[PDB]
Amino acid sequence: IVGGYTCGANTVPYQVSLNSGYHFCGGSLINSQWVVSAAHCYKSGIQVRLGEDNINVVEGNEQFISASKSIVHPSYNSNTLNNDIMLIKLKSAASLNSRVASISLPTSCASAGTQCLISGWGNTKSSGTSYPDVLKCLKAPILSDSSCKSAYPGQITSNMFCAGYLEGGKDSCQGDSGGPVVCSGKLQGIVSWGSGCAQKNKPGVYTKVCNYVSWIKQTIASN
Ligand SMILES: NC(=O)c1cccnc1
Ligand SMILES: [Ca+2]
Repeated sequence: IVGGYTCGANTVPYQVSLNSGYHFCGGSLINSQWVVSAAHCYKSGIQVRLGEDNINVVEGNEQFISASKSIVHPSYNSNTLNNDIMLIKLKSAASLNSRVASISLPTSCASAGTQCLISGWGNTKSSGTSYPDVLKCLKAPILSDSSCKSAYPGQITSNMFCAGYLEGGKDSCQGDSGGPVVCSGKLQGIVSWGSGCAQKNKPGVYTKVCNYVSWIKQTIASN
């Protein structure tokens, strides 16, 4: 996250870190045994880390649980990033409390104008690299589809939305991928892609979660 703020320990209780010996992507806990993240984050051998603030220090509220199954969306296209969403089932159910909690799926799509919270342990610089050890947060509005499409001609599908600032300076970035975009207490987006980070006229692009609720529910019910 570029241009954000330190969230505070366990203030974003649904945020997870995907670990393969190191943090590589974010995710969101949607129930005691399932996590949603971006398909481009797919890897074998994932350990899901819940209850994290500092990812390099054991602070006392962590739960580390191995994934038992990963399901990439059936129509994921790695070249266009269309349908950038995947589900991860945990080997065992997480213990749910004030600091480890699920986030609700939306029943309606959010509108441009709506303010959302984006979070992650990704790069904090637009030029150069600095990875934080503690969770960073950013409040950003959903942008109109027209401004989104104008910023990225020929690249925005019906399964994506833009959020952020056209002036720049504030955005998600590498390492935040797979993480949550939460608006009005619902999961509306997944950190997906963006041309550099926090660049003028190049806002972040997020997977539209409201288009996938039926898929998510059906998949969970049978796996
Ligand atoms: N610019 C961005 O928001 C972004 C997000 C994820 C990966 N790369 C860039
Ligand atoms: Ca920790």
